[PDB]
Amino acid sequence: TATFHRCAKDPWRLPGTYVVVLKEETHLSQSERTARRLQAQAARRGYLTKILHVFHGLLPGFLVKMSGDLLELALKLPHVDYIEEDSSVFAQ
Amino acid sequence: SIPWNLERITPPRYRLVEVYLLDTSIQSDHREIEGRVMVTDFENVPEEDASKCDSHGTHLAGVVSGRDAGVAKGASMRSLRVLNCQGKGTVSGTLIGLEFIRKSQLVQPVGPLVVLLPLAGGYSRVLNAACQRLARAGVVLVTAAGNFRDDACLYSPASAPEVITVGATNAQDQPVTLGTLGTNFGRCVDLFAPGEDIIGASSDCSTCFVSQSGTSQAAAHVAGIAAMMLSAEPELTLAELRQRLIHFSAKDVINEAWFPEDQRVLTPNLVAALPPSTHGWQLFCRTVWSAHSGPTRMATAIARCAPDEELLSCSSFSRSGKRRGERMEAQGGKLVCRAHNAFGGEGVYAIARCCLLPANCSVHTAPPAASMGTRVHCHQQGHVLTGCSSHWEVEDLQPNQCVGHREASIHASCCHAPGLECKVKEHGIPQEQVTVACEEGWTLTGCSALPSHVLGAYAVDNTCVVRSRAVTAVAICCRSR
Ligand SMILES: COc1cc2c(cc1Oc1ccc(C(=O)O)c(F)c1)[C@@](C)(CC(=O)Nc1nccs1)NCC2
Repeated sequence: TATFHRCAKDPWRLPGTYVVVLKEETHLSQSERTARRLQAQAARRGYLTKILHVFHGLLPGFLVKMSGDLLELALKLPHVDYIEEDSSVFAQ
Repeated sequence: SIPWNLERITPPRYRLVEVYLLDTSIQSDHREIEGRVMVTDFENVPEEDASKCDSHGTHLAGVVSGRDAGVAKGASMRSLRVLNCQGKGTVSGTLIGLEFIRKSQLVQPVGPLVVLLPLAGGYSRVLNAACQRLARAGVVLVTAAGNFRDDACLYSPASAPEVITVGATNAQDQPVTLGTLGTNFGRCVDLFAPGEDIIGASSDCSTCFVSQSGTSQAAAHVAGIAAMMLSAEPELTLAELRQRLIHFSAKDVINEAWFPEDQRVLTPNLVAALPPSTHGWQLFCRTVWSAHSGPTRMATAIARCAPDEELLSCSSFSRSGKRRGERMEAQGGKLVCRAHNAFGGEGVYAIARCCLLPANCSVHTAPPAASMGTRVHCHQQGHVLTGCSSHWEVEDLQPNQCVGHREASIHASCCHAPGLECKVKEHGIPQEQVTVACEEGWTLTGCSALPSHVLGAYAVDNTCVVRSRAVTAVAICCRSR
């Protein structure tokens, strides 16, 4: 049921960095456990990952620096609502 | 002596809020803003590939609150850096910035908050969801429509339904267009505001000034207006503030020849202005357009009103005229406006009239009937008819009463509003466009065509527009007693 999204404007995409968005009522403790579970599952497959930030206050989830190869795995993690590849914003 | 843009937002009769800015670094010592801007210097910027670095943010803090060239002179501001020296940021950095604002509020609650987001990226599900969460928490978000001469619905945060999205106009009330760049437009734009040749604080020196252009400058004018409207009336919900910004704007001053043909009608022809006074009850309505249904032979379009607004009418439109009308239907204890496409496509729009009516409304429906056509009425005493809708299944063809074609279902929006007086104004001519307008002081609640082939109908401010390939435009006009 979890889906993946990337920016439609190809030069603005930032592959390698993803915002993992969890289901509405996910507690911060669960977001941290899901980020650690991703890191351990990735390590067992030979992938290095970096949890840059854990979100709470607006939306539950986290920001992860990792190879896109791990996306099918990350989409299977518990509480995952969707995953978005990072993208650029500009002064207007 | 007065910058043109400050005169432009001054209305024809005239006499506690914090503004958060998510932009580049700023020159907090500038005389325009010194002592009134708190630099949090929360930093989340991508690597670059000081007067140049702080140019954008310093000019915008000046547009909002500058002592001499600001909209809301002396307003308190807080700035967060999310854009690098070249004005580039990330969606993730923007999310962290928005989250930091929410955390700051939880730790030290203050009064109403206006968040100015003078930036844009491509449509982002996560950035729009974060704007939604922050608005649901009670914060007002004002965003730049974008400078890409494109539909603002394709950019974020511009496309987030819960924000106020602002387009840019010049001294001639024309959309700003500078080369390959120019203001964004479309149904996701709430209104326009001065966005060309805007004088403001220059970070080159503490007393220096520079003229800049963009939807960022346009959005800073609306953030300044919103901060002042919220200071005078701090209980305003977001829906009440958006309705007031629309109501107090200069109407039909933008030449829409500049926009692509299909975008002209969808784009609000509004230039922001301050209200004539700081502060009985009046009827506020606005038009909400859905996204296009698609090409599908069975395609439908859905238009809904923002939280704490009432849907008073529903119309539909198709450039080809190949449609099966529309219907008002209850969903999650709220009325929605659903429009149906027909065989030959290419799709349709559902157009709702969304009003502030704190009154009990309902839908009265009659299925197809008979030479007398299909009819339904608000039978109950003290009830006002606010809108008529009609839909048909078949591929091809009195006061408080709606009339439809014999092969079509008819829907009536019926409201128990004792403080409201309503009249139905009709205008029929034997023509590609027929219009009928409510008189001054009256608010258009409903717009429809009398049941030869019409493309559709839509309300433009307080004018009902009926487009055809006689033909009668029918307007329902209401006012507070
Ligand atoms: C993606 O669509 C839109 C983006 C923006 C805007 C309007 C949009 O149109 C919509 C939005 C939502 C629905 C729905 O069904 O919930 C709908 F039918 C139409 C406005 C003009 C603000 C506004 O009106 N927001 C609303 N919220 C609720 C109703 S209107 N500026 C910001 C971006």
